[PDB]
Amino acid sequence: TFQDVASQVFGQPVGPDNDGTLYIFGLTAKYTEPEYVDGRGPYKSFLKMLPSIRWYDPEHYWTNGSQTEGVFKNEECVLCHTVQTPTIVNDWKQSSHGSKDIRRGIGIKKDGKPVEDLVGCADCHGNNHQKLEMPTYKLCNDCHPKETAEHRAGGLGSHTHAYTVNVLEFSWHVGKPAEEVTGCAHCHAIAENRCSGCHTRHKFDPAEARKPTACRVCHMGIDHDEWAMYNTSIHGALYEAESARMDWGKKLKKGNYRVPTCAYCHMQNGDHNPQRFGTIYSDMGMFQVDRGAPKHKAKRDSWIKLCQDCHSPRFAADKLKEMDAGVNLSFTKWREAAAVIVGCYLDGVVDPMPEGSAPDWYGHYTFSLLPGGDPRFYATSNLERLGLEMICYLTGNVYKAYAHMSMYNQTYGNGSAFEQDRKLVEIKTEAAKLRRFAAIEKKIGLEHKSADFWKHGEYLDLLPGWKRKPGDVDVEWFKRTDIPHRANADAGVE
Amino acid sequence: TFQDVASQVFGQPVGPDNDGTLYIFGLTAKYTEPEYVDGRGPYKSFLKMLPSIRWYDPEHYWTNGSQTEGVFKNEECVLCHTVQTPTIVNDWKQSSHGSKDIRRGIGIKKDGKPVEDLVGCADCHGNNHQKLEMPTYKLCNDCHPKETAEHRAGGLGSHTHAYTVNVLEFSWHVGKPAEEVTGCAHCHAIAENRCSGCHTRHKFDPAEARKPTACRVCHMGIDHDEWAMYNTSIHGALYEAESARMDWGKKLKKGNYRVPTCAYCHMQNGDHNPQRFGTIYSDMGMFQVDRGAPKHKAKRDSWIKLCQDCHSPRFAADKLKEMDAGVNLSFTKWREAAAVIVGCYLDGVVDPMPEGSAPDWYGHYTFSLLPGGDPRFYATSNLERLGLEMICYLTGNVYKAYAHMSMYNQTYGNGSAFEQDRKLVEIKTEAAKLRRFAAIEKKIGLEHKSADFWKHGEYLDLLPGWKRKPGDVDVEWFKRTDIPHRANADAGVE
Amino acid sequence: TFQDVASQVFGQPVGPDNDGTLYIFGLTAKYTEPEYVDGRGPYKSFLKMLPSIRWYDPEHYWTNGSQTEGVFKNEECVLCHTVQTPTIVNDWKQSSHGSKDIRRGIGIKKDGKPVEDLVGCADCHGNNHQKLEMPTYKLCNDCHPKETAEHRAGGLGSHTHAYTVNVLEFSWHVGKPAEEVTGCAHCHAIAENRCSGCHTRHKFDPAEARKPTACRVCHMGIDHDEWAMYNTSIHGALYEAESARMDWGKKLKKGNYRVPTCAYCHMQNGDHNPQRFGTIYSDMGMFQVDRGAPKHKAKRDSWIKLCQDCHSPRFAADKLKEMDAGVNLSFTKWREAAAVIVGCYLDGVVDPMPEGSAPDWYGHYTFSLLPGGDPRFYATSNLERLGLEMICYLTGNVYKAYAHMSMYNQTYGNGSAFEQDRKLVEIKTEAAKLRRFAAIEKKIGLEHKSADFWKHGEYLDLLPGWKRKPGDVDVEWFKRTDIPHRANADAGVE
Ligand code: HEC
Ligand code: HEC
Ligand code: HEC
Ligand code: HEC
Ligand code: HEC
Ligand code: HEC
Ligand code: HEC
Ligand code: HEC
Ligand code: HEC
Ligand code: HEC
Ligand code: HEC
Ligand code: HEC
Ligand code: HEC
Repeated sequence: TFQDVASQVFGQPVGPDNDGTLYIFGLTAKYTEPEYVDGRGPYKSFLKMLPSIRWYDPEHYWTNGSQTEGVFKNEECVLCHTVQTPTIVNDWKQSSHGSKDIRRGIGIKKDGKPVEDLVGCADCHGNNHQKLEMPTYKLCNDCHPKETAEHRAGGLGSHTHAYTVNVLEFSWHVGKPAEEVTGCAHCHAIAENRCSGCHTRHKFDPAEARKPTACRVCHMGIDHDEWAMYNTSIHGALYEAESARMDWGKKLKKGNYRVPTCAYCHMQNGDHNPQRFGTIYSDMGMFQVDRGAPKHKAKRDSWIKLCQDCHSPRFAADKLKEMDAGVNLSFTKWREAAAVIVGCYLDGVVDPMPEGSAPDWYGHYTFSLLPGGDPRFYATSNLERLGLEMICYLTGNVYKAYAHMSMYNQTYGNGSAFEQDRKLVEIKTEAAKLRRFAAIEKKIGLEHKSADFWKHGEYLDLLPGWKRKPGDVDVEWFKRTDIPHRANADAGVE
Repeated sequence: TFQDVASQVFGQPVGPDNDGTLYIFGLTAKYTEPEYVDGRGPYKSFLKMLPSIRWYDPEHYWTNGSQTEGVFKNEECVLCHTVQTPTIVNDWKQSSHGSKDIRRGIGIKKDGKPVEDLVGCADCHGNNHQKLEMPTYKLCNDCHPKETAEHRAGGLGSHTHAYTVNVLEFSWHVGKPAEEVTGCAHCHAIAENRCSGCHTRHKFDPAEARKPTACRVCHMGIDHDEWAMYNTSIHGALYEAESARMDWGKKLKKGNYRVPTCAYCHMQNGDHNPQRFGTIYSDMGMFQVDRGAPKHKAKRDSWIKLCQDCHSPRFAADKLKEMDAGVNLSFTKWREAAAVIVGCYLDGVVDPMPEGSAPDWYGHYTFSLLPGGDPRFYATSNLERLGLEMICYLTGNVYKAYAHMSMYNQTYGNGSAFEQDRKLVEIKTEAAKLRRFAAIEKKIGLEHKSADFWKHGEYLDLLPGWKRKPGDVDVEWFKRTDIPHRANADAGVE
Repeated sequence: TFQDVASQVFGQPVGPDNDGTLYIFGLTAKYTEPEYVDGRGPYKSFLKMLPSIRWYDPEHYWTNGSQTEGVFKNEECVLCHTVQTPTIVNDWKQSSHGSKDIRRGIGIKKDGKPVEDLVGCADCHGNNHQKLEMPTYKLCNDCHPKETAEHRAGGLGSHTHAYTVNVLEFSWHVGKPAEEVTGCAHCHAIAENRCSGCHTRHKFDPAEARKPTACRVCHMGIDHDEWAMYNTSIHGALYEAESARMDWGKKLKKGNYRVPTCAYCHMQNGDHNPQRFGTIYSDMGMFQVDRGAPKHKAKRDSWIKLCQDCHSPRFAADKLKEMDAGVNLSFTKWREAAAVIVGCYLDGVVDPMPEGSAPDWYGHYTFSLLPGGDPRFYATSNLERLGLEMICYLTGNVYKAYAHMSMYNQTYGNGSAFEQDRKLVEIKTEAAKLRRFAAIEKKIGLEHKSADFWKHGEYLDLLPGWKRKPGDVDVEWFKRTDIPHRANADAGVE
């Protein structure tokens, strides 16, 4: 093994990664599995989670783990936790739940009756310290049914199904070791199962939720993303300029704000179903659609009217037309790139071919840009990786750059037209190299066999694609009509 | 076509991109041209703009597009727009134009007479709602001649000619479909034609203009740029630390600020010609010049004295000498890279050679690093792309990192020495691959022909290089002496 | 030369880079050495510094350079500098040193006696303007012995030895021209030799030092780093949300803060030896260690208790276990990558082989991933560069992403699992190309010789590896036991 050789060269014994030894460049450590619990969803036969899933899907995983015993009153919760977890108490004392002086007389009710007392630690977590509860939106619904019903009103691609569908059914999550993608589970699960993603516990302050910081921890990246798209627009620059002195205590409403934030435009008038204002779900802009077409007029008009809070509607209309035009141009480059990549596959010059790689997460040796394949950036060919990057990392983000008025990210920036250009050159470069090698090998009669490292290795060998077998899919999950579903190749049903 | 094949594989009909259909990965959609208007400048015979250029070059493109009819008084503008575009009115009411209580008695005059009344919507836009005006600096000049004259005093590479010259004459803009580069036109045109780039409409607040946020929406990137260079210096960190509590109402003046901002150093004492403090124009640091040489002493001394607002002049002098030294070292790596790239061209081993690519925007098949060629990151070879990245994205930004005291971006960061190192390896890697292929093909007698995808494709076919013909340049534009010009290969004149 | 040819093509004379000429793309300029002074440390025989090192290692390099003569009283320092360097005086007047009204009666003493007077310019810099002093922590120790002793209590990898060891002994610094790495010397030297890195001169405000801005100018990057890791966690988002209105005047203490900052967690209770709270030094996470192993329990428990200021200890424990699991998974990908890269070397297919490159900074032609080699991103093969990037830029930062609770940077972001994936594909791609070339060349009988540009060039020729000779190491430095040392190949001792 690599570890055995490295052990003799660097003079450090081989051992398990988890024993506490400081391994020199990690060279002689052997991978050990962390403790797992079973994952939920249609791939439950092999999907794993780390036990810390208890906090994010508590209905299915939460158990008692406290060493403190007793049945306590609310005031006892506060007195002790003032010493034991002081900031939780400080947050709670600065919240409407724990302070009547900041209440606005909203008219909150539980079981038809007004909630006039403080809402304490015990009211949300329980009175028995050995049977403490870790809540979800189901608790909040007792007293905030409107916000909860909206939070639960989204379709696929919204907070509503972020975890239940888009973690448990998603290829990139199910195809990887659980501990590699813990952050995916939690980011998506906080969005779905909690009410603290925007207004954090334990202050639960709406003023905090109106700030772009309420969204950007999740809405960033693929490198750049809507955070960078917003922050590099003039709206984002004005947010930075005015944040410290503007009145964040004002409701999200026409005329209450000079500078628009994520919440202002997407949680219009406090609507807790922010997805619904979108024209149409486009798989993060990977699917091409002209939002200015006659069939989408009601949606376009609604956006124009939102912009009219602070602008001429003609100006707004022009800007959204620039989006449509910019998006349509961006897809010519993706189609150019796709032709080159698929062309290489049809000619059999891709190295490795699907047969030379580890099997995909379905357990098949299928080209990733075919229907039934798994588009990905890992455990695949360079050509396939670059293709996925073109469509996901770049083409989708061009739409986001136009949607958020980032002149820079539309053009020179990350996720831009010019990044698409450069990626197209990279793809053509790979393709050209592949074709020059194949042409030479053909002519001189060399029989090329793709290297073993495309197929086997310490990480590649951990992939679940190796252990897929017939009948390992819970197709009853996919038969459910109460949630939407991803169109996975092994779904087994409609 | 690609669309036809994809249509049969994915089961979605081919169609135009603009009909509103949600196209699966955009695979079966066909590119349609957006509505265009003719562009201005020396390439007016084929340059196009989207119609939204009306807002940014209104003198040449603005037309009535309102549905509201009438001739109104100022107070009528305000009453109705309070409902129709509330934030504009709120901004205006919080501006000196719309509120006497915040005026400073500057002594503003129009046609020799003092402006003592409110300056309302009608005073800037007109009284007739069917003949509304969209202004430029020409309006502001009526009452603010000093600021306007300075705004118009810059040379090439300043706000003064950002659009008129550096959009309308620039290869990367004229060589691309209009809708791909809308953001370029607007970013550059806002800088040139407007007075709202730093102090935004409709508050027009100088305190806002003093903040780095007044500059960073435009002065960012190539990936990193002067924003990142400033933000990652100790000055930038202190700006973030002190922004919320410092007094931004103070004039840009020696002793009024602890933390220097872009405006402080470049709009010294409120000068609206920020380019003039620069030692010399260097094409964004792509041209090498030692700013510490005896011939530039007056400029260096002026910078040292600016720094002396808050520092020892000896310290400042040392720091600017570090810039000079760091810059000069950076150019050894670019010259190393250029030798390798040009060497490959001279040996004819570049794939594709210029003849194998689409023609450049001049309509020629010329190597991009020759005089008369078009240095670019798109529609070119990987080797040429990497070269352009070395000089533009990296070498120029090394200067910016030193100029703005970013220890990190000088060394490990984006646009740094170490990024130059890595790019040099990438260039040598490409060169080495090209030479190994050519050596093999020579010896075995394979006649390599560069792939068709370097030349043709859905995006490449839209490029204006294909439709260039003799006599399509307005050389009278280039003959103008009232504006500077870019030294374009097809200029036809001096 | 390149310059001579370029001179004839572009029509600009060859000349020295430093004469002030504006060189077109820098093509015809010739590199000149800047003025140097000798560097300190074990490579003093050839290590150079720019003379500006005077400010950062003043004990060894500071000299008089003032034109102002006289012996002055404190009040005279202030009166004149109010005109000459106004912000220094403004800072000083707003500091406890210069204003009794903001003193807290800490009980500061010098030579056993209470310091009750103002501490003026002369008290820190001297009274004679021709013998002015540029201080280090040695000055501050006179009145602040506790903070200084802690600042000096760190081991290797802390502020305490940042410059003395990790600049003067480090391969990447000693192997490069001085002016390329000025920023390295200063960043590391400010951390070691000064007391102004966090609370800047001349205000020396602890409230400023508590902010993340006190750390991020140095603690950023390798592209992303702990700044990005912190800023993209929910803690970082809350810092941005609350910074403008929170009370930064509160001591770093349990219950004084809702949002934790770098200082809060690493300078626990004002401890000026922030390294000591770390479990173990791991060379920036390049060495693999399971911080959750039984042997590290005291450290893990201490972190859990720190988190318990604001959280359940069970939650904190789970989060740190996610770190351990995530880190261990990350090292499988590095070991996979290392096997591929070393495998290529063992098979002799790396282009260039070490013999085809310039010598490393030791003066040897050694493969960079061997013991005694120099792991690097510059002046090496693409395969070796990509390897260094995998372990340093990526694998180390995965640990940082988990340590700072950045769900995004653990997974999709910079320095993440998915970036590791992509880098692994890049490495395998390079390896596969190298093996396909070698297999062809073998079969057709082509004797490949690696290109000259891997070995010689304008930058490569400046490297100190060329001028290394026996007996050029000051091994007495490495024999010192009062400082730690790097395990350099040419150390000559234990
Ligand atoms: C009833 C028993 C409650 C439950 C369970 C939860 N909340 Fe609540 N909430 C409650 C009251 C009586 C109040 C004050 C209403 C008033 O008249 O002002 C609140 C208020 C909030 C708000 C607004 C906070 C503010 O504006 O400062 C938030 C955002 C909020 N509550 C959130 C919230 C969440 C996420 C809950 C589940 C975990 C939750 N509440 C439960 C009553 C009750
Ligand atoms: C971000 C996407 C949010 C999520 C997820 C949740 N809330 Fe929210 N909340 C959000 C903002 C931006 C605001 C202010 C909106 C406004 O109109 O300005 C709020 C407000 C609240 C309130 C106060 C309502 C009141 O009448 O003033 C409550 C009670 C509240 N939110 C409840 C709540 C619950 C129960 C949620 C999950 C189950 C929840 N919110 C999620 C931001 C977002
Ligand atoms: C108003 C000025 C906006 C602000 C400020 C923010 N966004 Fe936005 N977003 C805006 C529009 C007009 C669009 C296009 C919608 C269309 O149907 O035309 C978008 C789109 C997005 C999306 C995707 C929505 C989808 O495709 O349906 C997301 C996820 C998104 N926006 C998020 C986002 C965040 C987090 C913001 C702050 C950082 C933000 N937006 C600001 C308009 C506005
Ligand atoms: C929070 C820090 C995120 C992490 C970690 C990952 N995802 Fe994500 N995801 C996030 C956002 C805000 C978006 C919405 C973008 C929008 O414009 O819609 C997404 C979207 C997805 C999707 C949809 C993909 C598609 O079909 O278009 C999927 C299925 C998804 N995310 C899953 C997922 C998983 C499991 C990840 C790691 C394996 C991953 N995401 C990381 C936020 C975040
Ligand atoms: C005369 C008819 C005006 C025209 C046309 C424009 N402005 Fe003006 N401006 C005008 C007055 C009377 C004032 C107040 C002067 C006073 O005594 O304080 C101003 C002020 C400004 C300022 C400063 C704002 C402030 O400090 O709060 C700005 C930055 C400004 N004006 C900008 C500006 C621009 C960009 C214009 C063109 C679009 C413009 N003004 C036109 C009078 C008149
Ligand atoms: C950024 C590059 C700017 C552009 C473009 C314009 N202005 Fe400006 N303006 C700028 C700043 C940083 C400040 C404050 C400078 C200071 O001394 O502190 C200002 C100020 C104004 C003022 C007020 C002048 C007064 O006497 O107090 C006015 C009237 C104004 N600016 C006018 C103006 C006009 C007409 C411009 C374009 C035609 C314009 N500014 C552009 C920042 C920048
Ligand atoms: C003073 C401390 C500065 C601050 C703060 C900002 N910049 Fe700067 N800039 C500074 C100098 C000393 C230099 C070099 C000028 C030379 O002649 O020596 C620069 C250079 C630039 C440039 C290029 C100018 C040119 O080449 O002539 C630009 C475009 C620039 N600076 C922009 C910029 C911005 C937008 C800033 C804030 C984000 C900023 N600078 C801060 C000094 C100072
Ligand atoms: C605003 C978001 C920008 C976008 C979009 C683009 N450009 Fe730009 N440009 C911008 C800045 C602030 C700078 C000045 C940098 C400095 O140090 O001088 C520039 C510079 C240019 C130049 C000069 C190039 C040279 O010869 O050195 C050109 C000709 C130019 N910019 C044109 C241009 C076009 C048309 C773009 C898209 C096709 C592009 N820029 C994008 C700001 C921004
Ligand atoms: C001790 C408490 C000091 C007092 C009181 C003053 N200065 Fe200072 N200064 C001090 C140190 C530790 C340093 C070295 C840099 C660092 O950050 O550690 C300095 C440096 C200077 C400089 C040179 C650097 C610069 O920014 O230009 C000068 C010109 C200087 N200080 C001036 C000076 C004046 C005039 C003072 C009285 C108002 C003064 N200093 C007080 C620490 C101390
Ligand atoms: C004695 C002669 C001093 C020397 C030399 C330095 N400092 Fe000092 N410092 C001194 C006093 C009398 C005070 C005020 C104590 C009080 O009772 O409040 C201070 C205070 C500071 C602090 C705290 C500042 C504050 O809270 O606002 C800082 C951070 C500080 N001093 C830093 C510092 C540094 C870095 C020095 C070396 C360059 C230094 N001091 C020297 C007395 C003396
Ligand atoms: C960042 C890593 C720092 C360095 C390097 C130095 N100091 Fe510091 N200092 C730091 C912070 C975050 C704080 C506040 C800590 C708190 O408990 O909240 C301080 C505080 C000071 C004080 C005030 C102590 C008092 O009793 O209130 C002084 C006098 C001070 N620091 C001195 C000092 C000196 C002499 C240092 C270098 C020699 C130094 N500090 C370095 C941040 C950091
Ligand atoms: C508490 C919530 C933290 C905040 C806020 C910051 N960091 Fe941190 N850091 C934290 C821990 C629990 C760890 C792992 C330590 C271990 O032994 O378990 C880290 C680690 C780092 C490191 C490396 C330390 C080492 O390996 O021993 C550095 C250099 C670091 N942290 C820096 C850093 C900075 C600059 C921060 C703000 C931007 C920051 N940390 C915030 C916990 C906490
Ligand atoms: C400030 C802007 C930096 C620059 C410039 C460079 N380094 Fe650095 N370095 C910095 C930080 C905050 C860290 C600590 C990270 C942690 O988690 O420990 C480091 C670390 C190093 C090390 C340790 C490498 C190892 O053996 O693991 C070395 C030897 C080092 N830095 C040296 C160094 C040199 C000389 C650089 C340029 C040649 C370089 N660093 C740049 C901060 C910064």
